[PDB]
Amino acid sequence: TPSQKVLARQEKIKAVALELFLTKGYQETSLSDIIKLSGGSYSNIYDGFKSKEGLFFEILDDICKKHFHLIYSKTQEIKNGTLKEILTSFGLAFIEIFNQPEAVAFGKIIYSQVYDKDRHLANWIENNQQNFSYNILMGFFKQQNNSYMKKNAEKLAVLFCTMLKEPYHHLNVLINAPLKNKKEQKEHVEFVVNVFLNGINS
Amino acid sequence: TPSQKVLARQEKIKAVALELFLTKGYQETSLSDIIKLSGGSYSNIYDGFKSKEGLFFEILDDICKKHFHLIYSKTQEIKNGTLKEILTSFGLAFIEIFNQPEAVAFGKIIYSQVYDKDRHLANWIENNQQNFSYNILMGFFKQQNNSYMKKNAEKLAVLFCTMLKEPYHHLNVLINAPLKNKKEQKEHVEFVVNVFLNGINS
Ligand SMILES: C[C@H](CCC(=O)O)[C@H]1CC[C@H]2[C@@H]3[C@H](O)C[C@@H]4C[C@H](O)CC[C@]4(C)[C@H]3C[C@H](O)[C@]12C
Ligand SMILES: C[C@H](CCC(=O)O)[C@H]1CC[C@H]2[C@@H]3[C@H](O)C[C@@H]4C[C@H](O)CC[C@]4(C)[C@H]3C[C@H](O)[C@]12C
Repeated sequence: TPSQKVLARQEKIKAVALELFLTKGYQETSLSDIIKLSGGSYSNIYDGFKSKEGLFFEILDDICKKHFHLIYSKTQEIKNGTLKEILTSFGLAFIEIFNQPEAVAFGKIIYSQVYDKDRHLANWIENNQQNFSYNILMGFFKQQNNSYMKKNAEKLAVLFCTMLKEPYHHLNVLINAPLKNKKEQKEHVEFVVNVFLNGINS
Repeated sequence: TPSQKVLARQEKIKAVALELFLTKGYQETSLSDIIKLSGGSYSNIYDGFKSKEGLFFEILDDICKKHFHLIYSKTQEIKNGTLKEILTSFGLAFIEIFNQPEAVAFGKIIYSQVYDKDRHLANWIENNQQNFSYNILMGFFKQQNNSYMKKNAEKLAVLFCTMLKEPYHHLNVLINAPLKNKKEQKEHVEFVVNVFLNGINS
């Protein structure tokens, strides 16, 4: 199929882009470095492949989509779970994701685009909020026969993942603070789930 | 006093550095631009004034020190306050600080040093943790005759300020998400203090 070939060729470009980004550095790599190694899989690529920034955000699209589905499964294997249970399930899969070197490496790239006058980053975030994993958490909140949990469901989902994630990711990205190993992950999820569900008065 | 003159001259350098950073841009400004406008208040300045990065972190030192004392006062004007009260007091002063354009502007500068091979940023954080406002919160936690609150006091202080601050500051800095006005600040502090003290089961 010609369409399979198109998608194969795009996959080649992105893989090249990522190899460069990881190897040469995002800042050091230009679009032309990418085109040169893409060879004859890149003539002109019209499907948003018009820049280094766009290639990066194409790659980020994929990664976001896979994190989402991985985290969905973890929660899906829940049998009438308590709120505690599904929060803990989600917590563990979410926190594990942000404790891979991958997440910090992409983190650095994003932080470095703080002064980019192009704002591909703003467009990317604006244009795929639906693809973010907090939406999974939002969905359960609404299914709680609790009026506080349903009216605030988005805000609660964001709160919880923030408690799990920060300021650690931030410090990982900015100064290369060490990642959490698995024990520490579990520890922090339990710590956070308790406060979130129960408050510190207890 | 010769010592007063020294400190005056340093204050001139930093003010010049900041004016440049704000006006020309941190990335566009070099040390020599700073020295040129510093004129005869900068011959050679030996007290860590050896680079653009160091000047920035000198300025950040001051700002951090003032945020700390402002937030201390707010909590100091508390008469045997409940945990709710002093958390709310602290919340309001902390959240207000991060909703000034200043905080976002400095935020951007820091994010842009993500690839700096010099790591002045890591040294700065490592070398003045004591000066961070979360220490104020840590202090009250230990004065609670609660064993959970004292053993975890640092972790709880960091948690709370994180709930107040993120992911908003992050989005302010990365994509220029709008700041919170005062109503929204108060709203968010109350929202957060409730969950923190009481959990979502209620
Ligand atoms: C997964 C992805 C990039 C890969 C990573 O660095 O690991 C991260 C980086 C920046 C993140 C976004 C923002 O920086 C932070 C926001 C936090 C809230 O949970 C909403 C999602 C939120 C809008 C994030 C969604 C997503 O997880 C992002 C896009
Ligand atoms: C106030 C100061 C810079 C000014 C700002 O951008 O407004 C901010 C920027 C980065 C912040 C630091 C980190 O990025 C985040 C950390 C969060 C925890 O509360 C510990 C303090 C913590 C280590 C922060 C302390 C402080 O408030 C910093 C240094």
